[PDB]
Amino acid sequence: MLPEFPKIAVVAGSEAESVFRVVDIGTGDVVYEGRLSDSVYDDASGDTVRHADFGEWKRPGSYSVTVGRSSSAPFRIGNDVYRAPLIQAARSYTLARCGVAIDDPVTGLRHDVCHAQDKQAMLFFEDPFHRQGDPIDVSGGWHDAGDYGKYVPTGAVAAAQLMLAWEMRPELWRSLSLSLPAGLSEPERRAGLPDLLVEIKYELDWLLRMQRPDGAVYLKVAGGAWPGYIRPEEDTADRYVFGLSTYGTAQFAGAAAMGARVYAPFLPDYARKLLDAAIRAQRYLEQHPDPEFRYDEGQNNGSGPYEKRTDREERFWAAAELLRTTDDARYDAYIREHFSDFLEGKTSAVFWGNTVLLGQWAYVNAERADADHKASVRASLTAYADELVRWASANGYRSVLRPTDYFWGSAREAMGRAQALLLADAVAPNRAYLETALDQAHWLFGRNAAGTSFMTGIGMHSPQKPHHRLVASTQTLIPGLVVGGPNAQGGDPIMDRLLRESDPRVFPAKAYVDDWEAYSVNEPAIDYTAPAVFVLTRFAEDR
Ligand SMILES: [Zn+2]
Repeated sequence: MLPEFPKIAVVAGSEAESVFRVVDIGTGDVVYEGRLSDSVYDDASGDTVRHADFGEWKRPGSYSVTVGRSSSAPFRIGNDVYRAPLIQAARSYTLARCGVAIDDPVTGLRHDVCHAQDKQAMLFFEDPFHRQGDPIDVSGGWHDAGDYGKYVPTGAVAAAQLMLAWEMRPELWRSLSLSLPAGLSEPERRAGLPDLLVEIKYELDWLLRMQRPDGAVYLKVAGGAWPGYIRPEEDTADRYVFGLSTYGTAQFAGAAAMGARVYAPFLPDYARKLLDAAIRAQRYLEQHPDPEFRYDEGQNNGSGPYEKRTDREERFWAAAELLRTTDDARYDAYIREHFSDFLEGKTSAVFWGNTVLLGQWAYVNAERADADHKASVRASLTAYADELVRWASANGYRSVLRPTDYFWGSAREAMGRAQALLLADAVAPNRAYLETALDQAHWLFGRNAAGTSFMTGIGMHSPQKPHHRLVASTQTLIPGLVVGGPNAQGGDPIMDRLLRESDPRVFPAKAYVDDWEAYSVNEPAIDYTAPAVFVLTRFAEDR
């Protein structure tokens, strides 16, 4: 943890104790003694929780908290503590690349070129531009999660979140090396593009390939069956382009419009290419105002559904990001005509099924947005942030999750909520927003009822058997990956059995197991890691 921020140790049990000691491990000296807070029952975990507050101790070092007979694992106080996990999480995207060979000396991850057949992936249906079965080059991009499919909604939202991390602290990222393996992104590296932007461009390049001539965007690339726990270069079965959706077309437009702004200082032609693509997508959407989600039978036989049959929050993001990037006030008129509700409220954490906050963030940073409506959107952000602070401040684990929030992707949700707190802090600075955001990083790294980090490679306990075909087939730790997190609703055979057989029933915050097949809680995905990168950006030391 950081010298200038709050410092609590959360203790489950230990009801009979009254005091704690913070001990410097190098000297054995007690640097701080205090009284424990009162024990309070935590609904989501079933734990009775108290905490040791030593925030006023600011000296860097390695320490342990003693309570009664027990002493915590060593932990650090230091300004530099979040730089390493930020770097690991960001470079994990490089290690997820598809269509290239990877030989990474940092982790030892090695694989041959994978999914070369994506250069001729077959369209699963007939459309005005391709006969069914016709090949399209949709190579490149990132493998989505523990599988090797590539999906526009999560690709666009993850890329956007990473670009917002760039925009939060460009000077941090200009001097941050991701130790890109040999052979990767050679033209971009020769041009001196910052490593984070090199990596994001690999995904944007792929997203561009998913757009068809009329501006609409296909849904995903995958096979007709799920591969086993095999290296990606062994997944030789035919690959297809599946689906067509307006919500994904709009997310593509948002990501491309954001990329146009982000890349313009570096690559004027590429930035223009992104902006023109974003506008073709927006024009498709304006001419096709009703939502579409195409479903052909079999398209989910080897890949996830990522189904949304409405699209308002994503159309709003597309228009608002275009407003921000282009300064064309016609987008403000369009937004005020169709999306006035999102200018007055409805803030919610970013995820692939709801990008309202990406749109609100774009709007409040748009020079040509109406000033009174920008004020309204700032108030929507602060109302949501204030709610998160209220929840976390009264929660024994300082968590922004409620008992009913332990659904698939809860760890993403915790970090998406932290992201929202940081965006609120940007428009209306408030130390409570910063501190509560940082509390979700403490939670993510293991200060939680499950007793484990949900980011690989970090924490006394962390996921060692993530549902991840590359990790499993190569037996190589890839640090920095965020797994779904505790999920009391089930969805895989391991969790389904645990939840149905347990008596007493499992408490939602503990509905997690570290097993290869527990994909409803233990699978990492690009859109889980992305908000973690964003949040850690704020707290990482520059140099
Ligand atoms: Zn691949």
